[PDB]
Amino acid sequence: PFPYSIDFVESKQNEQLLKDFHGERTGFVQVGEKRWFFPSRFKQYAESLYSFEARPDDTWIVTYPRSGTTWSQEMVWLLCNELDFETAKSIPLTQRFPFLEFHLFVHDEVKAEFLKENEHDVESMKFIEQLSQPAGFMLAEMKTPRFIKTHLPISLLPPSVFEQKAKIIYVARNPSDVAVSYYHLNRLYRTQGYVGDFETFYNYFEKDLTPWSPYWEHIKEGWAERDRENVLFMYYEDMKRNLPDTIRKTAAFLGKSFSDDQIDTMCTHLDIRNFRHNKSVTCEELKAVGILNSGEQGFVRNGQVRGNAEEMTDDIKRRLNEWTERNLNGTDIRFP
Ligand SMILES: Nc1ncnc2c1ncn2[C@@H]1O[C@H](COP(=O)(O)O)[C@@H](OP(=O)(O)O)[C@H]1O
Ligand SMILES: COc1cc(C=O)ccc1O
Repeated sequence: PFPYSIDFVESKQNEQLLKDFHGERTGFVQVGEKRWFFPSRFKQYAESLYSFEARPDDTWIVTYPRSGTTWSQEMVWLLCNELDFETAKSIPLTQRFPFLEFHLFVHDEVKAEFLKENEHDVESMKFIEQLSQPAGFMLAEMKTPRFIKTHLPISLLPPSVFEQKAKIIYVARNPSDVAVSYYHLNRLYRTQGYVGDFETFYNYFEKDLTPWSPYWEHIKEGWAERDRENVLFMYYEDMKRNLPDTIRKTAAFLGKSFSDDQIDTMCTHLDIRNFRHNKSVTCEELKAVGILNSGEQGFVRNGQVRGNAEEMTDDIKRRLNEWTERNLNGTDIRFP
């Protein structure tokens, strides 16, 4: 029994959201007291997601979006499969590390547009319909240790995750970097279909009117679990600064041991210079059927901490600073 309320967004704000975000064509929902924001298909799959059966030897990466999930997934997958770079190259990351809730963002009306554009390639159409189905099925079939990506906040996780004491890597990135990256993602992915500019998109981000917001609640619930035996909390920013330390810390958490030389190999493999040319971690399967707008910046983009952003303005930076102070006041959360 899915225990939290699901309410369509107030109708006038829901209308504006439908005008700016063309990947959704029914409406947006807010979930529970915290008003967790999602497209209409959350109402439809809530029960499936909540009752999804975790296993004790699952490895879960939970993050707010564009907080360093893909980087972390590749690191973790290799650490838990004897650094098997060959298999990592030949199986896509989305197959090795399935995205639990991706299917929420594949609307019927929008899937009709993908199918029309691929309507001559039966395999391309079988792939597109599969994107519409919960990953949870293929995952339940698996008889090997599983790797699961989610942006579901702690409080919206399948309860079997903590019940089974499965391992969770929670990664947090700073709001400024997340806002700019998230905007690019919303323009890149036709499943989102965002048309407006960064100023408009930041205003939606600040009002928690983007998928998986409230951002600050997502981070607080993360931080609140970081003392648990089965949780590892890390800042993207520290992971960028000291890879050898990140890899070794992550390996220790998962109960794995590797030589200075294996860590060195992993540093080369996970450097952005090599990673952005890596077949298995760029979304080649998705770009092949036209789900990605090719024009935009790429799912593996820059990977910088507080790097140059043309989109960012003094007025947005000052609001981001204020929004940071109202939310982090009387907590010990500090981005490095
Ligand atoms: N090998 C790597 N090193 C550092 N950052 C990486 C990386 N691969 C991907 N990223 C960055 O992680 C962010 C996306 O995170 P996620 O996987 O959670 O969507 C993007 O941020 P930018 O758009 O700031 O470059 C992306 O470029
Ligand atoms: C491939 O990763 C993602 C895809 C989407 C598409 O709507 C949203 C969030 C993600 O993290």
